[PDB]
Amino acid sequence: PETLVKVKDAEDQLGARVGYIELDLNSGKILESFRPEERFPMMSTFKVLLCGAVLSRVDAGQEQLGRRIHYSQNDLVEYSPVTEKHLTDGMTVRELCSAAITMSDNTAANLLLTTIGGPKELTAFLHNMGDHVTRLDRWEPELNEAIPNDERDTTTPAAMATTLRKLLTGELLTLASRQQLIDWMEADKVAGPLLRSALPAGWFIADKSGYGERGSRGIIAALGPDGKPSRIVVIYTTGSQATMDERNRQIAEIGASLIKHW
Repeated sequence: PETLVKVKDAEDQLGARVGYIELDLNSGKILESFRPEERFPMMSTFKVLLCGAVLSRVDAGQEQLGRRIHYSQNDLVEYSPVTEKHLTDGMTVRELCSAAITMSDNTAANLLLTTIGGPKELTAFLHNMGDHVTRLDRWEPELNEAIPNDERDTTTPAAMATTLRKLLTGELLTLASRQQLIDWMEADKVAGPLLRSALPAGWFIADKSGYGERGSRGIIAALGPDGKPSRIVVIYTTGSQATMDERNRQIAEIGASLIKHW
């Protein structure tokens, strides 16, 4: 009971809704949940689904990881720390997904959206793999606006958790694509203070964080002891006036509890 208590206490302390899912990676069944069917802004956690859509195209031969994309300074949107450095040389599709997942690069996410035909086509990919709930409507950085009761650019905790499970371990992607997707997530460099801050030595974690307007904060992860992932955690929150530091700490404390009670 301790973890759902920490979640509810986080809601009270943040003054905001928190959505939570702890899922069994093997059976795909929910172990614990809070607000599983409520919608929350995905923010940068969508970048993992985006790269899954790109990998599905790589498997089908409609895309190639080594393909080079050139772009100009005028394509650069806010928060583009990798893409801003490859203006003369461009970046491969592989480099763009790396930048999008491991550094949350926004221009890399937009260039990859263009390769698949935009937000509506990501939404179509998700629908076709069985997720009729998640939707992407906008590009970076507008997709982080988080207007209350706006369903654009949202998931539910349950839909995101089950979809991540299908991408990492399901029948959709090739073994090589599944491994590349979780490898990018293991190399995340922008989720330091979240679940990773709770992770004991020897544990595996592959994740993707996000933040947006109006207090929006979240994380998707595959994690587990003995160097192997065994469960999927999804945590989202929106609407709080709390600082980034407090939101981070609340997520870390939910992590500490679920790890303590594994």
